[PDB]
Amino acid sequence: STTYIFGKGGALITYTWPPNDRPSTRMDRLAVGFSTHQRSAVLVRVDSASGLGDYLQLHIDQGTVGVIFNVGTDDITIDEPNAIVSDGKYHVVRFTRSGGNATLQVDSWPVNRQRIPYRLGRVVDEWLLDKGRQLTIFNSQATIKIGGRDQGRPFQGQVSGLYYNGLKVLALAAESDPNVRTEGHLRLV
Ligand SMILES: *[C@@H]1O[C@H](CO[C@@H]2O[C@H](CO)[C@@H](O)[C@H](O)[C@@H]2O)[C@@H](O[C@@H]2O[C@H](CO)[C@@H](O)[C@H](O)[C@H]2NC(C)=O)[C@H](O)[C@H]1NC(C)=O
Ligand SMILES: [Ca+2]
Ligand SMILES: [Ca+2]
Repeated sequence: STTYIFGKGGALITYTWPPNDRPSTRMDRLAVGFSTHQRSAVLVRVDSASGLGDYLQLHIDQGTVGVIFNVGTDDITIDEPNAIVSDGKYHVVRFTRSGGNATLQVDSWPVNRQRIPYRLGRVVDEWLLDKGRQLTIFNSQATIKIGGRDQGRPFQGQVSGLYYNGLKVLALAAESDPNVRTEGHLRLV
């Protein structure tokens, strides 16, 4: 696992697909480990090419993980309101999108009366029961931006082992892949 520390003042890791083979997908799969004391941050954002409305965004609002996405139609929110993640401890998020449906999993190891921190998984599913086929495709994904600096909501804390549709974006940043740029106050562990 590759780990980055996002320090004070923000940082940005950006993966840019080659402009002539940008993926379009029905299903997206995001995994990421992190720790932060922030109650409000953007962690990951995938943007479609300019001129398209499509995006995927992983964030923390009021101390809980949520994902908001748009594949052409409406903004779709899936939140995990029962897991506090802003305690400075390690959490793992797993997000799968399928059309306008999504699964959001948040793993934690809570110490609570003090106890042995066995794992507590919390999964949320979100389905759209709309007769006929809706807009299901995330079109021409252009950038994955990690650290929230371009949303004005900079992440501060650790990020570990990010995985998005096959890409281990942090392993590629650490090895200086030509499609990754790293900026700001960032350090590799
Ligand atoms: C989005 O998900 C819907 C609904 O999923 C179905 O319903 C329940 C919701 O709780 C869920 O438990 C099941 O997993 C189940 O699949 C999908 O809607 C289905 O679409 C297919 C093909 O169009 C139809 O044959 C079904 O009638 C229809 N189900 C219903 C209840 O309308 C939808 O396909 C899916 N979208 C994508 C892109 O995967
Ligand atoms: Ca679309
Ligand atoms: Ca449908």
